[PDB]
Amino acid sequence: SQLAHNLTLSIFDPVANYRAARIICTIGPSTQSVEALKGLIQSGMSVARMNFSHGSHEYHQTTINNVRQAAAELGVNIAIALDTKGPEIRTGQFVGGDAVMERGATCYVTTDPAFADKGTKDKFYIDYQNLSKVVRPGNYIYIDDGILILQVQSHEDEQTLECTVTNSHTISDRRGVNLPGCDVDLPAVSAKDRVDLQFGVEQGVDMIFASFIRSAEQVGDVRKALGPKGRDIMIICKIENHQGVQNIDSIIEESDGIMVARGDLGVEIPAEKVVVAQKILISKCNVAGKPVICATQMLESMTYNPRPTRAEVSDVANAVFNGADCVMLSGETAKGKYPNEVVQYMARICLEAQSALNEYVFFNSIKKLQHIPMSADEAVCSSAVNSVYETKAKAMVVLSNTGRSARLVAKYRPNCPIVCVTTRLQTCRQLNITQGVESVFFDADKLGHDEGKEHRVAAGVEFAKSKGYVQTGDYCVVIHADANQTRILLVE
Amino acid sequence: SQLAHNLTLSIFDPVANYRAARIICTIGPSTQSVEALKGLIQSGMSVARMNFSHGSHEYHQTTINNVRQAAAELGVNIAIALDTKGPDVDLPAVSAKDRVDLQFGVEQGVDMIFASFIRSAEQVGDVRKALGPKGRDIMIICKIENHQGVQNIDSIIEESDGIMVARGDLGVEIPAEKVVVAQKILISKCNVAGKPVICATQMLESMTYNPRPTRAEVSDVANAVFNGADCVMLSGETAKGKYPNEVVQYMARICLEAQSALNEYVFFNSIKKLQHIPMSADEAVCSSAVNSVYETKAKAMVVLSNTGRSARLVAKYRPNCPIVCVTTRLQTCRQLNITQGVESVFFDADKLGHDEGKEHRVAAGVEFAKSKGYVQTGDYCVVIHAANQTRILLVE
Amino acid sequence: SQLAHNLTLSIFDPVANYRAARIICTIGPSTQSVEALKGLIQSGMSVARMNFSHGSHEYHQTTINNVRQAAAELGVNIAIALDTKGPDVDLPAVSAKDRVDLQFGVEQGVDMIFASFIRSAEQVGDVRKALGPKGRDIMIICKIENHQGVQNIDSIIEESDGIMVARGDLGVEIPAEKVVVAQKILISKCNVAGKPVICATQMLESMTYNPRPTRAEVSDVANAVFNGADCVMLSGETAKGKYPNEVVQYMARICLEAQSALNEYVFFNSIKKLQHIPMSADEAVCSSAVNSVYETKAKAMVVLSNTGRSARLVAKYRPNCPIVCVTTRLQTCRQLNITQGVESVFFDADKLGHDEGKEHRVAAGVEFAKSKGYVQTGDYCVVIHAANQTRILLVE
Amino acid sequence: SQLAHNLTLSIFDPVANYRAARIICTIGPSTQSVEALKGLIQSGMSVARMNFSHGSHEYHQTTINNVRQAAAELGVNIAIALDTKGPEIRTGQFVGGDAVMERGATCYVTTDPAFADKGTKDKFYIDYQNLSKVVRPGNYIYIDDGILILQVQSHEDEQTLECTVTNSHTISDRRGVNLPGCDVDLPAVSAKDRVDLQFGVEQGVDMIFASFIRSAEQVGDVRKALGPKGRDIMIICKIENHQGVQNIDSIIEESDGIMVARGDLGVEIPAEKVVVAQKILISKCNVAGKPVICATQMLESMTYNPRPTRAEVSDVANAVFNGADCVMLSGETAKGKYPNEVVQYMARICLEAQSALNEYVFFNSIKKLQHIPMSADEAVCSSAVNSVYETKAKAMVVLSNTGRSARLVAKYRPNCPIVCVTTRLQTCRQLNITQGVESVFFDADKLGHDEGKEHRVAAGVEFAKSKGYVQTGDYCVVIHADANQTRILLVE
Ligand SMILES: O=S(=O)(O)c1ccc2sc(S(=O)(=O)O)nc2c1
Ligand SMILES: O=S(=O)(O)c1ccc2sc(S(=O)(=O)O)nc2c1
Ligand SMILES: O=S(=O)(O)c1ccc2sc(S(=O)(=O)O)nc2c1
Ligand SMILES: O=S(=O)(O)c1ccc2sc(S(=O)(=O)O)nc2c1
Repeated sequence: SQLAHNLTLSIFDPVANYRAARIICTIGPSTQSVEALKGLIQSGMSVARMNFSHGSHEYHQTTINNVRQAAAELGVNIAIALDTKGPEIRTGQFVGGDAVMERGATCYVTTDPAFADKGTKDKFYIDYQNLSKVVRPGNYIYIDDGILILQVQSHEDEQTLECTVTNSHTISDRRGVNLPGCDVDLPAVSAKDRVDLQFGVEQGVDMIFASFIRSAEQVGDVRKALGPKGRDIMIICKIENHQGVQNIDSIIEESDGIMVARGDLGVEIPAEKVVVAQKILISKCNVAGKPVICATQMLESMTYNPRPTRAEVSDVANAVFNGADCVMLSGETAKGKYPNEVVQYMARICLEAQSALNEYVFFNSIKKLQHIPMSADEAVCSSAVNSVYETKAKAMVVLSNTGRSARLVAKYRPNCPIVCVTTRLQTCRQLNITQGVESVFFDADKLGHDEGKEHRVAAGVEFAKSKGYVQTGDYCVVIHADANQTRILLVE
Repeated sequence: SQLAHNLTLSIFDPVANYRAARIICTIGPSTQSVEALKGLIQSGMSVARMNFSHGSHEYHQTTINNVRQAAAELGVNIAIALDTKGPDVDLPAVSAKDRVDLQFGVEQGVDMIFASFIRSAEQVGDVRKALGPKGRDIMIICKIENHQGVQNIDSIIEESDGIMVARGDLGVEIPAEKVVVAQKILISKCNVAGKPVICATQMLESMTYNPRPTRAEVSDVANAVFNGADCVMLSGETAKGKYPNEVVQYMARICLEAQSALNEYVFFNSIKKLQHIPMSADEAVCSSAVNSVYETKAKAMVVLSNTGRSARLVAKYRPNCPIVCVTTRLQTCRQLNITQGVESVFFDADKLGHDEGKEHRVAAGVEFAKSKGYVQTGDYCVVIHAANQTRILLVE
Repeated sequence: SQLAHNLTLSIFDPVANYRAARIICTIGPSTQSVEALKGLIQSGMSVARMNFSHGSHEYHQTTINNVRQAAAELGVNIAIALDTKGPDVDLPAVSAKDRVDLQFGVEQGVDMIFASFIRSAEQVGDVRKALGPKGRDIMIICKIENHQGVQNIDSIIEESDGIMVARGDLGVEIPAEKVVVAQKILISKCNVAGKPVICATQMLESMTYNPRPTRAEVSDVANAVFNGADCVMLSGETAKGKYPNEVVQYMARICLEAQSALNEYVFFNSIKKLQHIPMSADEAVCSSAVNSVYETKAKAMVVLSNTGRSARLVAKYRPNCPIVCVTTRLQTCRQLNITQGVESVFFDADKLGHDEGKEHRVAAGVEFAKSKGYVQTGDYCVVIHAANQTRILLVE
Repeated sequence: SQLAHNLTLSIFDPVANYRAARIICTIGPSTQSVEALKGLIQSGMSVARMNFSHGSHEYHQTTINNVRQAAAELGVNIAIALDTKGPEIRTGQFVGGDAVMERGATCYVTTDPAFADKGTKDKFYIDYQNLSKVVRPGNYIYIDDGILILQVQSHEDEQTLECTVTNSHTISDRRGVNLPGCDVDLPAVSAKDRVDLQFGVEQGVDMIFASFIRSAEQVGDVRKALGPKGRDIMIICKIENHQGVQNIDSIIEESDGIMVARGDLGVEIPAEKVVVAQKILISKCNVAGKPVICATQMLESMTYNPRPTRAEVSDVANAVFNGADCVMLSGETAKGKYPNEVVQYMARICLEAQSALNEYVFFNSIKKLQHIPMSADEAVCSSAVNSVYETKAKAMVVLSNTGRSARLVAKYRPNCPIVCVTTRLQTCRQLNITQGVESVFFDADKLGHDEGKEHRVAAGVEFAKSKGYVQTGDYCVVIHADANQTRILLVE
């Protein structure tokens, strides 16, 4: 029945008047100014990502301020995301900053700290103390973004591995390393992260994009690192290796969402398996009711070219068809030449794919997996979305203080916009990673506690009127969950 | 339910024992020799494509002869296809050259035509006319290259034997994001019609001069398989490329991986829900034959087909096991190379009798499945001769 | 799936905590006194029927007064119904006597009419005319007694407030086996329309003079409930019978037993599959409210209804729990007595305020369900005011 | 969707050209002559039941001969059923053949054999040795078809029960007794049965209607009593009490079919519960794929009246709607006044109900309960019937030597006739209790072993042509199961 829906499509018919997918932009040189962040919002940015791989706290403080000021000038709410550096496995130094590794040659990798600066083509340092304890003969070591492949022959001692060089490649100082068939037990957060996170709390960030997540226990470590004052910040887990993939179920349970880092996974896993891994992860998140980001290598060529390749375009479309809440831009907005154009084009592709997407298959698929008896909240939200399909309603209004019920509704995928009416600002921002949802702040301090709920509902319906989703005569499905309620409202 | 099926998947499991999707390679400078063609076959080529936009009849004649030699030396059957040069505007359907070329194809005994620039339904009748009565058995696959082909897709499919989505050609007028969507449309319309569809141009292009393709190119091929394409096509990658064998082998690997992830039952069920009641007998037999694969968890189907018709009918319903087609016409073997999920076995009547009680043909099919590791003793296997007959056989 | 539900049944299990089907008793010589009527109520009577084929307006006036006294003394609400004497032929719809009688019914404030011998749709408008503007709120239940009523059933249902299958009358022209089948038809058409239907005549007749009925009579009543009848009717058994209380009590026992065997979900689902998309809001709210009973296994519904309309709308979808209707009009309580699966609670506005925030009404409904043992702490309960609203309430 | 099907019905439209339900007639005084058995066949008798409660072997030998000669004269095949007497609990004798039991009075029932002839209102004999060991205080004893109810107060000794008489009723010599809340452990077959069965084998009867079945173990006892030469005779279990009902699952597994004896069950169980018990038993049999007979009190009033009551008519119709393969006539044909008329009317009622019956609900319901993976045979038969619905075929041809695959097909309930083509005569008779199936004998001895199957198929299709179910152009679904096969045949 996606198939059936395909039969009735016409590419000349008008696209939807709404875009369900959300866009995350990485901020850097090309876009850190208030006037550029402004052009980014208008192009369709909902989330601003700061990459703490680079920059000092000083640089990001500017991004924060520039974001908060861009948003407030445009009257909108924009999420601020902190993407951590995370633990790294790297080489040490080489004599003459360099070491020409030739295919067939033998070399020795050592965890012996003495060799940190005096590396040679023959014996050099890798900074991960457990290397020997975790690698075994036959396994591979990737150095320099997977380019250099060394095969492990044996242990020279308990600190040194004898390796065959399997392919020629020159490598220089401090290259990154990957262990494709190895369970890496680095801690969850690096000493730096712990400081960067602490900073994030202090500065009131919305979500952590947590690097190199490999197990559920590690999500706890990240949480415990955000400490007692960080309990409302969302942890979005970056899945970057086989471990993340193997442990996905338990990781999804503990976390608040998922980022599929295709490029990182790609270093260690064949591209065609990463495609499939994207499918699995997006679908698990859809079923769990948690946002999922499709990240890296999205419209990469458009970092320096005016238009992207055909294949990059289908890549973006097919992330939407897979079920991504979000698509992310990295270099294309951090240091690209067409930062507005890329966001605009991404929005257009998403919008096109959404018009081809049969949402009803999602609703069905997710509803079919519910255990009977359902809990009240699951029942109210799914029947609310069912009511949309059955009455052809044209908007939904969701009253939610923490975003929870808005995410519960969005999970069921109605074929019309969801308007969340909330009394928390951080909620309006945090929902920026949830597909199909738009927020409205309701100031309970100034406008009253609305214990009746009539004002928030009215605020909801008016919001949907200005945007032109509903007009007089259309239907609109209202929901307050947690005590609960549902109404099918005729619009006046 | 593709969604539910995704939930159960592991990328660390072993891949399926067979690849369903089919690879078409354009022949050229890199690949015209008997040996290079042998490499192509072993790498995963099912169909040799001659681009008649280049080279003389002598060049192409050489392609045909070498393909035949390479295949016969390897003991397989390879399809040969003629891709015509061709002409909101309307020029004639076939050009004068096209008409000359098509006649040549018939004399040489090509298996199918890739008709360029098809824009409407009578244009197919023209290609059919130009092939004359001696080319009546030759498949016509229509290349959809502009908005008119898209607009008139329904009637074009009705008349043709299949479709090719030419993404690159379509992309000149139509924005890229819309080609993606048109790809979905055309593939699904063809799946429903039960006719082969080829996803073509811009497949793994960077691999024409690079040893490995881009990640985006990889998902393109996989998503073509997920869309429902029977076939994926290589152009420059094999004709003038530097890595012809590597590109084919990779395309095969991508397809096998995608297929492990693909839920065939979603296809079966979606296509079944569309059948009008009452069904005709051929339709009912084939759908319910595939239905029986699912209900009994049969590990292979065996289809007796002379013209390949009932083979394509079974394949349309997308069983989750290999389909072995047993046939008396070597042309059917070649032609079934554009139909996903099917492998052919030639039964030589002139050398083994007419077998009008079907026992021997059936036995050759089951033996083939046994030899390919699809079924062993105690597995079920669904046999269909469509006059028609289903049989659920316990394999001994 | 009634089939699958049958598989899981045990006749040795305890019966359901409530009876859904409703019992109508004809009043007469055996049962006209205040005490006898009290016996009838306690035995299971929901609706007193006056046969206006017999007795004067004085006789019937006595029925009305005694019924009112008996009910008020017991603290329940009993519906009063006027069954008119009435006229391939066509006489007029109402006779002169009928017209006089109907006017009398309005003055007295009867709850519903049982219109004899209805043969077509305008004939209903006539009954409606004869009731005048002061009887606009009175339900008209059409008695289908011959082939014309059967033939014109669709349009008759459209205009009426409900139907009565008069098996005995129908049986004079139509062979018995066909009446059985016509019973199925009429009941199902009414279930779909969402209007009450009464199965009447020849119910437990041998029990007019025998202390127990025949086994066949017993399955007749049970199969009426299985067909989907809202109501079952006693005629001579209670009017002139020897065992009026025993017959009612037995009818109740048969109904309770049948209902334990009945799968309500088959009804819900069958009726749902028939709704045209898009549904209007009232329809969608009620179907999905019942849907929520099933999905959450709620143990009771609470419906706020002033005219009983949304109560009959919910009841149409056949939840598998009791429906408690809270209402400001005592007439609604009486009228809902011909609707299966519903029990009413009177909310007196003049004594408790308009409760336009609905809290107090809802609370009286839940308290009623608590008191009847339907829900306890931790059970779910589905509340609906249809402007409209569903709520899934956790009972404290 | 029976509901939906009801919406489209018109009682004036023509009834089906075929009757799926089968009719069992008890033979006695009114119908034992060859010319009466002939009028019974023409009225619609498929099965002739002999009630070994009455008559000597001599009387039944006549019924047998008269049946076999009636059938052979009409060219048809008719089943011969032996209904056993079974174990009985009875009283002994009373002084003056009588004892006036008055309500409130006390009495003593004893298993003491000495009291066999000298029973009084005060103390009398009941012939079931285990009575005391199985009854306990509070339980009831029914004497004389449930009319007299005695309540058990206590044990006078280990052989004698003290009883309150709960209602007045005079009782005479040798009245039957029932123990409504007691697990009666009488053996499966009485000494007489053992002789009657032995006779049945010898005389080649088709099916045993086995009385008072209470457990699966007892079906084994009946089987073992039919001995080695009786292995192809069908055992149809009569369910007559709470035990039969409680043990139904295991009883159905061991037996070849079920008779719902409503009157017998009625002695001990309230009528409204018997209605429901009928529902359960018919449905279990439908799912098991085994014939079920609806028996007793069917058209009883028509034993002496020309026409039956309305309620008896709906009783018969609703047995068809419940899913009965068969409806049975007892006294109405054994000793009634209108033996032809009753059979004719029964046939008419069945035919009417069948036209109202949506068979597709049955097919669906039964198919939905199949375990996946199915076994080949289950798959072939269900898909064959599915093919009927999908192609609107108008007959089925089933090649079956033992009837097994014909019963497997019939279980799935196609909406068209099933023609079984068989090489066994006992098979043609034994299928007389299976709804929707007609048989044809194929003489493999004389016409050849047809290992191709083309002749039997041809015999099938021609049989369906003469009956007018199929004409040139219609579809017909053919099946050989056990190796197997299915064909959708276009009729020439
Ligand atoms: O100034 S730099 O060019 O060093 C620079 C600074 C910040 C970022 S963030 C990213 S990302 O796209 O990889 O996330 N790239 C860069 C590059
Ligand atoms: O001899 S050439 O190198 O000119 C040559 C010959 C044949 C073909 S076919 C294709 S295509 O499939 O990529 O369009 N390109 C070429 C190039
Ligand atoms: O006083 S009488 O005994 O004549 C008498 C009075 C009223 C009624 S109502 C019915 S009926 O419901 O059975 O048709 N029978 C009678 C009989
Ligand atoms: O000659 S008798 O009237 O004694 C007589 C003989 C045989 C049978 S068989 C039945 S049955 O209908 O109960 O099965 N009743 C009778 C009655």
